[PDB]
Amino acid sequence: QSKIGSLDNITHVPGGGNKKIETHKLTFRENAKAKTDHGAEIVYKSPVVSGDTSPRHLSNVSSTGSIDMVDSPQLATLADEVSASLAKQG
Amino acid sequence: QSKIGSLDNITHVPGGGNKKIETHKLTFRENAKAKTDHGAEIVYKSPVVSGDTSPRHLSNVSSTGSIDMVDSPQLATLADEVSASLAKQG
Amino acid sequence: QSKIGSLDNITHVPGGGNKKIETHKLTFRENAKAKTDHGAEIVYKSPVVSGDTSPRHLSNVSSTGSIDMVDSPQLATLADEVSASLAKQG
Amino acid sequence: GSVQIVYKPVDLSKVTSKCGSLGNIHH
Amino acid sequence: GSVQIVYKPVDLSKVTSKCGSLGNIHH
Amino acid sequence: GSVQIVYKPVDLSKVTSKCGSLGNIHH
Repeated sequence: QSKIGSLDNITHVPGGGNKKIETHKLTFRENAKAKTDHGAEIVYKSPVVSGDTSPRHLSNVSSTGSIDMVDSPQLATLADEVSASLAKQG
Repeated sequence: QSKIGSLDNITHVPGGGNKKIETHKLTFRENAKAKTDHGAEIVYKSPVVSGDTSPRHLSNVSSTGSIDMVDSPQLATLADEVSASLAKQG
Repeated sequence: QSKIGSLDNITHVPGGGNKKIETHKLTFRENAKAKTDHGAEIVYKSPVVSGDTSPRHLSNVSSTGSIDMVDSPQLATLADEVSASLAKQG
Repeated sequence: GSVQIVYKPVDLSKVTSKCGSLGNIHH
Repeated sequence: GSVQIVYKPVDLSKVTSKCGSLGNIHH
Repeated sequence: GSVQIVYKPVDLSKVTSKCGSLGNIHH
């Protein structure tokens, strides 16, 4: 057994004239799992460059008025650029 | 027996004329694991480079008015550039 | 013993004219574990470089008015650049 | 006149052999 | 004449042999 | 008249031989 007579995730507002009354629940079990095993290989963002490269006069901008991140976690495995706002060259 | 007559994540508001009454529950069990085992290999963001590179006059701006992070943790394994706002070159 | 009739995470507001009544629980078990075992290997941000590299006149800027981090811990393993606002080159 | 000789080869040999499950017994 | 020789070979051998599970018994 | 020789080879050999589980018995 696990849960019986339980009160788990509730808003109860018998009153009047209230505003923005809120209740949040998030559960994360076993997310963002990598398993690489026996004789496997992962090759990630590691190119082989023998050619010559001349990137010039590049401009990159990320701008925002505001970022609100409410109850929004970031879980990352073998990832890189996990974000709310991104501006990217190459 | 995990829970029984139990009251967990609850707002109760019989009062009146109130504002911004909030209740939050986050649980994080075993997230963002990386297991690597036996003969396995991960090669990550490590190029082999033999050609010449000549990046010039590159400009990169990340800007904001504000960042409000609430109830939003960051959990990262073999990750790299995990963020709210991001600007990236090369 | 641990729980029967338990009360875990609650706002009770029977009074009137209140504002900003808040209640938070975050819990974190066994997150961001990395395990490397037997004959395995991880190569991470450690390139092999024999080309010539001549970066010139590079500008990088990270700017904000304010950063609020409430109930937002950072849990990093074999990560690197975990942050709120991020400007990166190379 | 001018002479420039660039010699920069790359060689990336990998061998990964008996990393499986071999001859193991279960009961 | 004027001379430059630039000699920078790169060689990245790896060998991994019996790094698995071999002949183990479970009972 | 000028001569420049720049000799910078790179060798990164690795060998890993018996780092698995071998010949163990569980009872």
